[PDB]
Amino acid sequence: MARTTPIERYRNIGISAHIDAGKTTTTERILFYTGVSHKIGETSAATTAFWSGMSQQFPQHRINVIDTPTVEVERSMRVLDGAVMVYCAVGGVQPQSETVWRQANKYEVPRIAFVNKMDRTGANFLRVVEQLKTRLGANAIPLQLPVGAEENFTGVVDLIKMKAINWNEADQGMTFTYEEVPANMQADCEEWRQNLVEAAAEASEELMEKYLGGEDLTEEEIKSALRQRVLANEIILVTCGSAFKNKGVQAMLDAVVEYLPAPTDIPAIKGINPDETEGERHASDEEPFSSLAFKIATDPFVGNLTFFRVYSGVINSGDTVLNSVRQKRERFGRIVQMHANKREEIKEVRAGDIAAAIGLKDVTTGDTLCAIDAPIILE
Ligand SMILES: [Cl-]
Repeated sequence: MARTTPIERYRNIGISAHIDAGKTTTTERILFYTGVSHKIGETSAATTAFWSGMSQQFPQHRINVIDTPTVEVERSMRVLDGAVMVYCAVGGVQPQSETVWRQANKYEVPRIAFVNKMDRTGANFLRVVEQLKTRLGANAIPLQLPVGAEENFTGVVDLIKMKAINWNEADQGMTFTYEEVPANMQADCEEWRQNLVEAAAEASEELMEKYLGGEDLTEEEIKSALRQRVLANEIILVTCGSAFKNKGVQAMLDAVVEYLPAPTDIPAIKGINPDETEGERHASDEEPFSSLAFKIATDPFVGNLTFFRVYSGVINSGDTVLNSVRQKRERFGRIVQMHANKREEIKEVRAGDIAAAIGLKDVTTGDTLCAIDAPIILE
């Protein structure tokens, strides 16, 4: 059997937010747009979905949306590869934001932010951006400026393209048109675009010399540079909008593709070998199989669903593997992946992907399931 989506096109993401930021609505919109990704045009532990861009401008990407509400929150940081930090445009950075931010830094998790609720009374995008800097110590770089705020919120400006995004209300924002930046925003957009170009220029000596030399960096140069810096945990890119009003999540999904890491963009997972020496497993189908079980869900029709993240190699239905923590063998039977509106039966799971096994005999959350001939304990 063959791999259908290249590993570099996977995005394992978790959504982190305070209770009042609109996490449930943001997640529901992500699942809505990524469930109809081929029609887009110019409670599961993990849900499989697809995205090819608001304008079908990217090859198809596989997005795994991982539910991420001490050890549990830290395990989730190892299951996802990148995070989307959701903040309220009114409330901004809360005390609980400071705590989750620290777990994210501990596991060096690249992230972008989505400032939601731009249509609510008291919305102030740049105030939230400034709070990310002053309260969390983040080098927060806006990718956009909102068009209006509160009852006047109508869209967002993509600072790189210098175009306003006008989403179609009738089709729930499945389609949109790019418009000229409004005259009353031109000055602010120029200032904030220069801010993001400066951030891009810091990525390499070649780009810095071009920037200081008076030449304009291209959109491709800017995006590659910003991606490098996000992956290196140097900056957090900021998007905004309203999930409920169908204006913003779509552009944030483009940002997930453009700036968040693939399984191959983060360091190889570390573990302990049988002889007590440290080992590692690279994000490759050719490496020996290794995975971490991260959630056990009950189901009244088939029994326990053991959710696992594969870090290396491949596992097929029928394979017998080792639970290295328990020193017991397990044989995989039925494997499934949850989509937004249905469950899909699959026969194999490869490096960088997530799925759930049915009928495993004795697997605890935190257990490593790996190759018998190449044992390792990841957690
Ligand atoms: Cl309001």
